[PDB]
Amino acid sequence: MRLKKRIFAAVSEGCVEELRELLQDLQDLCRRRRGLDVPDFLMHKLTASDTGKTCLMKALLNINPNTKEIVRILLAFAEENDILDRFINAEYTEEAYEGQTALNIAIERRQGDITAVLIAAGADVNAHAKGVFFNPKYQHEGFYFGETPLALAACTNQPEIVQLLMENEQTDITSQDSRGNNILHALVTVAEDFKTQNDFVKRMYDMILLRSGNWELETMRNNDGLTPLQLAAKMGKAEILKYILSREI
Repeated sequence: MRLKKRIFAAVSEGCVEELRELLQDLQDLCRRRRGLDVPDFLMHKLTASDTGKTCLMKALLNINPNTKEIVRILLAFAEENDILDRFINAEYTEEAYEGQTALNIAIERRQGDITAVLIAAGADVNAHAKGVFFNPKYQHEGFYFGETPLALAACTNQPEIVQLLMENEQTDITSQDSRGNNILHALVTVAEDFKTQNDFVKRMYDMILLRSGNWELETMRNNDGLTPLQLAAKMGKAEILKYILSREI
């Protein structure tokens, strides 16, 4: 057998027709003697045992004109077999990329439409990865963004995704990461004294506070005991610091 490898090949090239046929083959196989229950059996067939990469992650890492349809098929298949939540929330197991999920891959790759579907279909909007991105498209691998989907969308200037997540009451907007940083501390780390970005970060900062109403984001302290303003002062970032101060009046 090479069913698993065929399925990874199909989602990677975007062969929608072949994928449907292969997943019918996989369904048929469930009836046969196996050493696992159906959900563990399917998850193994759909997950590289090596790295923990699922075929959903493989699909999002290889964007092509058929990706949205292939994502629909994979989620339908998982849902038909009662493993939708387990499948969509699977995490990389390879140490370097530990904790990365389908949802992080879609956001970093700026796939807003797919991102909305992944969230509605049950992707954990509070999941934190502390490994680096696997094969990121736009950001450096070790890009620091405050370790949440909301903070990832904000720090990469994707305000429609930030708005979608803030409307979702499952999202923990005041979450603090392994540094004790909340989304505003994260924005402070991404700010710089430029002119080409000297817009998006402060606009995002303002939009998050205005739309969330979570004013306490400004007064909560990270592990070094620093509010976002004090973090900007510690980092010697004059411009975002003057922006934050301006909020006082």
